[PDB]
Amino acid sequence: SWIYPTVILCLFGFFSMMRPSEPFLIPYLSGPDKNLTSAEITNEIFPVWTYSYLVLLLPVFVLTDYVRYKPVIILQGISFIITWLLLLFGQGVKTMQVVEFFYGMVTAAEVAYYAYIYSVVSPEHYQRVSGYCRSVTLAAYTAGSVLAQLLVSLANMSYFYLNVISLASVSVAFLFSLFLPMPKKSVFVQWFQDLKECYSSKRLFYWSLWWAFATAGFNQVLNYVQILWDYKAPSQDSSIYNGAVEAIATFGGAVAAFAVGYVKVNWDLLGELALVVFSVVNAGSLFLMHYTANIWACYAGYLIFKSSYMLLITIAVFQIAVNLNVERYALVFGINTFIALVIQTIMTVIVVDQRGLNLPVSIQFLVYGSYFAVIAGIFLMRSMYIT
Ligand SMILES: Cc1cnc(Nc2ccc(OCCN3CCCC3)cc2)nc1Nc1cccc(S(=O)(=O)NC(C)(C)C)c1
Repeated sequence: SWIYPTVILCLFGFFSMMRPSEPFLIPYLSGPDKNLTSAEITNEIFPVWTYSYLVLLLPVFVLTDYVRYKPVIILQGISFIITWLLLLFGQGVKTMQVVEFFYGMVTAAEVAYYAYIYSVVSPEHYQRVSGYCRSVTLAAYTAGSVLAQLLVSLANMSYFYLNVISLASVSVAFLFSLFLPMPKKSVFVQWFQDLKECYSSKRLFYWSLWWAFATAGFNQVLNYVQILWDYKAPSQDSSIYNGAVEAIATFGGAVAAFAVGYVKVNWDLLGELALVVFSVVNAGSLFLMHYTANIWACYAGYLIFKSSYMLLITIAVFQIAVNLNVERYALVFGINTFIALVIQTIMTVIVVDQRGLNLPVSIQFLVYGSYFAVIAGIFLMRSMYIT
């Protein structure tokens, strides 16, 4: 039944995201072992991830369905071993740009990871599995963060051994990906015409329109929420309080994702109302983050925002999967992720890039809340227009 592929994919997505080195990547990179600097990390290393993410998304979303979703998952596994082997034994900027290239491979193939299970189970489970998948990944993340925040503070574990544990985790995920069951088989304008037949599905260009625009703002909030927290209450101890909050904000999101899989609720006839309710919830949380000068209220707002967004994106992925009616599971997921990344890049050029408006983080989250309020009102007025 659905149990075996779902369990194997959940194990892969757990051990491939249970990465203790993620919260402490910068202290690892800028430190006594790697010996990098904050200039070479944010200007010569980090943008390589974005560039590699866009271009590797290009073949990822074109060719994933054709190769039946397993080799890209296996390619993600091999990229995990290469990325962390180079992180473990890499020196100089040149090697870390290769690390960023392979992490772009990993992040692009996450799209294949999310679509493989849809390619392998019956549509009747497409809801349950959906939540489970998202849930375990988020769970993995918080576990990793916890296994970080515990170890470094209760075993004096150097970041080198954190990355060793991370490599051990992602290598076992490679073995789990090796055991994934293989899904069964089945000019330029023609492809586009097929795309025209793929995005014409019922309520799938609408959920796609939410996915393309909402997750761009979500990634912007993810990137700059740490800066907002540092601006709100600049303290030397916040390093142990920021990530932990995210460790309890991702976990809550996991629960929200687990809400989609577990409960049996007809989403087809209620997905629009849930979409508008949780979109205005995201907007209200983001305005709650910006307006209140209290770090605890801001933490609660971030938790609410992350949980509601994770619930909404789980619903979006499930609703796209059921309504797709074509095998191009990763084509829609990949194109949605690529468009979301393009929108996020354009917005980060406009709002925070020094060549644009150069808005500080005080107004950064006001702009993000306004962006999400526009998303909600566009989607809320659509429901009224239909009725
Ligand atoms: C293991 C690893 C390898 N290479 C990188 N390169 C990289 C590091 C930071 C990046 O963010 C872009 C720059 N922004 C960072 C903050 C302000 C600007 C983009 C790419 N990051 C890595 N870790 C990492 C850094 C940020 C987010 C994540 S995540 O997968 O867990 N995604 C989040 C949910 C945390 C947003 C993981």
